Amino acid sequence: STQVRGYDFNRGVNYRALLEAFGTTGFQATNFGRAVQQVNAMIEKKLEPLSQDEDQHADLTQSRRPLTSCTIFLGYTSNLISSGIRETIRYLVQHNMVDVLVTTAGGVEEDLIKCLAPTYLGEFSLRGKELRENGINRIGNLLVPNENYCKFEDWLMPILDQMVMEQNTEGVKWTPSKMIARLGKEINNPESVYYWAQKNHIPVFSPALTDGSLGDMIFFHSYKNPGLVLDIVEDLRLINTQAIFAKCTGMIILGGGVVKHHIANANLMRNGADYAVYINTAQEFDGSDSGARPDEAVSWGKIRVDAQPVKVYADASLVFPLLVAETFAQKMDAFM
Amino acid sequence: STQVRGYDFNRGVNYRALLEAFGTTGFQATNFGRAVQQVNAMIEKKLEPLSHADLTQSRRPLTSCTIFLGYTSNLISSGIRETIRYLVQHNMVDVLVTTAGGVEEDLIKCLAPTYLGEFSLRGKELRENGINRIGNLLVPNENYCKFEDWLMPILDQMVMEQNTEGVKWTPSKMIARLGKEINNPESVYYWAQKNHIPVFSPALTDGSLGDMIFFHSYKNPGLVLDIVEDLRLINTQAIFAKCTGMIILGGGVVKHHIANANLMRNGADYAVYINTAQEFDGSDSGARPDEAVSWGKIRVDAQPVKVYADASLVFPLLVAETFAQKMDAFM
Amino acid sequence: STQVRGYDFNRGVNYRALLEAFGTTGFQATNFGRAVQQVNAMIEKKLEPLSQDEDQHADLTQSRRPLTSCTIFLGYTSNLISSGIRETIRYLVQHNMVDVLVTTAGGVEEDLIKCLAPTYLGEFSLRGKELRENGINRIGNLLVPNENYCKFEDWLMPILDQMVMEQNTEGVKWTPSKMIARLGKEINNPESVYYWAQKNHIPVFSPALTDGSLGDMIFFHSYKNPGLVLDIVEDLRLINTQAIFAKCTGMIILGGGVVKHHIANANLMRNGADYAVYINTAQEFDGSDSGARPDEAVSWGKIRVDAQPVKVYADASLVFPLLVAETFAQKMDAFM
Amino acid sequence: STQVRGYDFNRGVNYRALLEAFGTTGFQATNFGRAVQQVNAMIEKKLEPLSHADLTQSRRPLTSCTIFLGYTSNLISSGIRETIRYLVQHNMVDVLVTTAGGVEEDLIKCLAPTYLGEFSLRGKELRENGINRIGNLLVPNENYCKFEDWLMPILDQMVMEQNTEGVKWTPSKMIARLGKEINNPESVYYWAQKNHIPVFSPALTDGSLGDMIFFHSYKNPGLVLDIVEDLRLINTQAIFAKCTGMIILGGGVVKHHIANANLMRNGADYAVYINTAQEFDGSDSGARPDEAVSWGKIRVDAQPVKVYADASLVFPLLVAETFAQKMDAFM
Repeated sequence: STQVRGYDFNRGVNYRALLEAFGTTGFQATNFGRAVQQVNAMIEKKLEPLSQDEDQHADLTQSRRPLTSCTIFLGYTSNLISSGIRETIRYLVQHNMVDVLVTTAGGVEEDLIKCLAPTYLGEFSLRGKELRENGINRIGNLLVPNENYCKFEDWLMPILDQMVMEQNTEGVKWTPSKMIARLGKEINNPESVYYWAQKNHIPVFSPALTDGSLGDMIFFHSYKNPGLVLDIVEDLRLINTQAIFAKCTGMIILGGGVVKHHIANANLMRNGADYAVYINTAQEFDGSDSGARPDEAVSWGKIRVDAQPVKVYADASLVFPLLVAETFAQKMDAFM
Repeated sequence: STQVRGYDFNRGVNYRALLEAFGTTGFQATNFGRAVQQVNAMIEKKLEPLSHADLTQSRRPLTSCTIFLGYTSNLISSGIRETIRYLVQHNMVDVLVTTAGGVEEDLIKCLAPTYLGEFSLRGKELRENGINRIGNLLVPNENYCKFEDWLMPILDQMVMEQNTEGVKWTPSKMIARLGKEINNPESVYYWAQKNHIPVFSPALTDGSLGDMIFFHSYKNPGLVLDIVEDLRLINTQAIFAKCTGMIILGGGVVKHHIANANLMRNGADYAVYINTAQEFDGSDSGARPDEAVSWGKIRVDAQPVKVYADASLVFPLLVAETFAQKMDAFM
Repeated sequence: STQVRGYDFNRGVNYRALLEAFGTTGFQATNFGRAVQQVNAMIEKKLEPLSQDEDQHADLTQSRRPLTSCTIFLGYTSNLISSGIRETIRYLVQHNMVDVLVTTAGGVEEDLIKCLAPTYLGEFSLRGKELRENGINRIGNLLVPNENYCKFEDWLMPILDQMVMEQNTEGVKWTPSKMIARLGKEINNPESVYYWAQKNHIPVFSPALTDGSLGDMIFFHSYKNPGLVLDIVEDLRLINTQAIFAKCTGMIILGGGVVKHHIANANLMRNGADYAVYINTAQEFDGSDSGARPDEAVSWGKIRVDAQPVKVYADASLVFPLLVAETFAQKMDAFM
Repeated sequence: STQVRGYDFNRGVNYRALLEAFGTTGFQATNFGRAVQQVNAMIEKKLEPLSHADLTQSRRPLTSCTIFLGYTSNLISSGIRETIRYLVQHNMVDVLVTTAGGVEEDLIKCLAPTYLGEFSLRGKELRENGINRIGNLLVPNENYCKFEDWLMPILDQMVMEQNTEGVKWTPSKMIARLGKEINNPESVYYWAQKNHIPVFSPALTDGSLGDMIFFHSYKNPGLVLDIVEDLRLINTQAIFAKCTGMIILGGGVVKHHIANANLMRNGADYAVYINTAQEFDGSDSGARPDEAVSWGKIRVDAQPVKVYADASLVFPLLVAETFAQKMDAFM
């Protein structure tokens, strides 16, 4: 039995003690503390060695990524890549702290575009008419100029030319994950999430990669240079194989939609994730998968019955940097 | 202005008058009334006489308003499946967009039913009894066994047709085929293929159909689903429309993909959203329609509406006051 | 076991069948159907006769209201009285369909003001600066002119003069419920909820009655005519007594805050309500009473363990007229 | 302007820098940064030297900014009780507004603790074991038995003082007395009465304290709690302030009552809201600060901020970056 007690600022501003006191504060502060515990459990498992038997089984994929004792799936929605959480995610990928990424089309393209031009702070209440007249697009309380996509087009079209040529003359069979790896290699910029992902052999899955500006540009490109194919079936085999041959898995899911469902569905193939943390603001009452509690996924076998999953009901822009500070960042030396 | 006033039950109960009174009741009741007006504007425009197939690569004839209907998977698990099936059966909408679950659960419902449960049922006990929870709904594991048995011979034919008849499969082409195969008038996708209403679902692998494709590929390798051609197909539906309307139930890719197609024509002329998402986390799912105006996904002169509500409650009422009143004009 | 099935519009627009089909539609449509059942259970109980023994016990209050077999508490927030749901509530009170009202200060004063001047439709996005400059106040997507409160002041001050005189010369001991009854008698208008409540001996509780325009006016009035006292302790005895000596109770609670907690707390005094329907958009995750599920109240004894309470997660402006259409309005003849 | 950029953990972990980076991270992180700026503006104004007691009927000296702090009952059940107690202990705010639960649970915590539980615990089992649920917190029935035993002799004295010493009780006067009686430095209300910080709670009867007053009145009749004099007291705090700031955690009466007092001076100069309510149902709880601007509850030249978040997460971080940095100036 654990008593409720908040941090006592008469002790001064001891930030580490303040964060640890969330666990006994109640409501979503307590869920934050539980999330720290769950993520630290994933990390402690990941750093355990593989036994001979575990190594044999985990080695049964054609993946270049070194084996570890816990394969961590990180999912996030496009808005988080527009936000400063892009830097948080890039750090984790840079230092091989996660093993598989899942995101939406916007979550791919906006990382690359940020290497060409920035996103700016705005306000939620800015009116669309006046923004449109000024060539400014709104993302929550963030703003991106139209010219950002012009720059993206100039950068991307010559790459699409090469990809079509490689498909038609060198037998390349493109999928979303293969395309994302190539784009990360091309951007060649250490501020990019996808640069680090391809450098570190972290695959990125995005089965609806066409739903955004990258798709727009493939669309226009296809009328002058037709025939590019992105197969989603091979990518399904690839993500599912990462779950099936994992020793243990953890899911860290920021937001809802496909990123949440696709990571969870991959883990159904192994009979469930061993660890899981959700951070989102969706609610269960409309029946949506996005708003379902982790315990819904337990009924399906997407999360193991003996797991202790956690959902933090909060905007991940507030919580995720704090979570990383208390978990992965404390074990940085082990990942270097 | 317009004064607030609710329905007066001293009149007795006339349901049409009760629904009409929502417009002057305030808060989301007023937004419901606004949504009725917008959908009726879409319908009236669609019924205006017109004075294409090679640029769209579609056999569907153009009308004066191309209506895109998008909905999330949970709504197909719900009774709203019947509402959507009605609209598609009578050719009242032109393009469907849904998630993988929104395809497969319509087909599975032709094989076995979904049941009522409760949100609070615990996962451990359900899993031990072979029952999967979908909100306050329940589906037995056996539903997916029946789906597997039904689907595997169709996948065999699809691979054979790809490799020897030159078929280039995409999600929309697969969904048309599955609707033809299920051959059941309770099915949304049966009616969609019969009426040449395309269905787009770029992440069609993210669900049980994906599971089945995956398992099948180790018995019969080689199936390819291309998403690029499907982007061309949906985008050209918007580009060559005379007018467009968007009716979007929920968030995620169904919302973004319909709106992105309409960005290609510099915006939809009419738009109604029904969902429970909120803007404050910056998500596209939760964004107000006026965010889409800044992008050009909705025209500046449009009068879009969002109803903040569970569509299981609101969408049947909306259909009752719009499409179902115009049933004669659609025959 | 009940199968999911929605209304089939191939049958035509049969509105009663459409509403009944909510029960098998799922998510909050199913909760709506469950709410119809719960409210119809309250009504069927209310119309049962009292046995000799039940009558003896129910008669143990000094209340003028006739005894029934189910005392129904109706709570609602101020915004709903600004909305058209004011008419829904007035109808129930007019026809003696509920027994006790609980609301906030705004929920009292805005009913009275609507008898003097209307509320208008606006938009949520209208900016406060320009509204303030034009003397217009915003309530969600509704609008009220400043002059509404000027009219209220002119109407109310002479009544406050009389109330102070009656306190000081006739020994009247005012409470919120006694004041609300007097204001309803004074407004003398069949469009008013509180007119009908006092005519029908339905008490209205509002322990924070001072938190609004009526309080503002009492405040100003007290400097020229000091000494008005509103005692909340006597009103606590009065509401609690209505629960303690009820044969059965039902709670219909629209929204959160004090109206929700005060009705539930009264029912703790009898060891719990027999029937309960909540309609609100609040969520549980921040720990608030407003967003708590009915099953939280079961732990306290505010709702009986054998009850089948229901929450509908929706804006009551959409749901409550539909609920009334399917329940109370179907038994109108019995209440006349 | 300002570019978006998050904290770079390649720097290591400096928590001050991490919190500062929220301002440029976007969405509610940006609103948190804005809230820090607004609260620091309140504090800096409060610390400006000044160049009252009869018109306010208060002994509390005026400062250059009168800060109203409002919070709901659940936050006193939570660990935020310690956060609030710290601010009141050091005289950092001037007026408190809370619900009945927000008074009684502070006092009860001096007699017995609240425990961690889970939101999903079922009411039947908890009730059978004499445990009451508050979100994911738990309190045994015995806590209220201890409260009763502690409170009944105090109520006896209060009635005696009303009837023979002319005391005219109101909620704020009762809350001051209960804080003096609990005589425990862990208590918010102990520190509030010691520092002459009034506490307003117009529906003080809506809770366990009400229960106890009710039961007590059948053993010792006659206690009166007047809410009208307390309206005069809170309103005059706003009317005669030099500047005001509002820090409001949650909704309901605590939010509306603080804002109504500030309407009396044609608006607060600074305002920060932290709550999870949404606007779409028209509720005051969910209204954006800009609704209060239309009424005159917030000045038009103010720069109010709402953080859409559970205050159990955000309020300790906010205090860490504002009041707790200025601790030396408050001594």
